[PDB]
Amino acid sequence: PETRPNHTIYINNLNEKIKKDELKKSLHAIFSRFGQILDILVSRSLKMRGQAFVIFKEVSSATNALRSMQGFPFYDKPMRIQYAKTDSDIIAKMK
RNA sequence: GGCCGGCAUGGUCCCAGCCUCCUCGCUGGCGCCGGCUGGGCAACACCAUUGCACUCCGGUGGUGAAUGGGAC
Ligand SMILES: [Mg+2]
Repeated sequence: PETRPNHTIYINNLNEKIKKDELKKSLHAIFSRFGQILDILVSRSLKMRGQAFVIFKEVSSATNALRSMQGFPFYDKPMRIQYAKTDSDIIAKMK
């Protein structure tokens, strides 16, 4: 069962060999155009490696971002995107 | 990274080179053999991982390393 639209896009199948700092930057480099970005969260832990949460300020941005970049080659691997299953705290602390 | 034993080995500097998970270099180290033992995944490598978070957090490996020339 797919997910409902969200301010945060969840991406996976990301090249795990990239360090956290560089990955956040490289990601912001290709997604900042779809709209303001509140934050990007990356973890290289066993459970969270290869994944990232790009938190957009406006749902439309995430939505665009989702349709446009789906499957985009990044660090030699086809990005896989979805909407986050739930709101990120940064969002809750507001709407 | 640290430690011990055995054997071998004239000396002190100089230049160049090379070595390394553990005070990366010129007031580290760069004969041979055997064994004892600590830290840490930070980097690098390999294994495993396709994983939905907002709590930092998988594992194993490396020193089982590296030479020549010159001056007294
Ligand atoms: Mg690791």
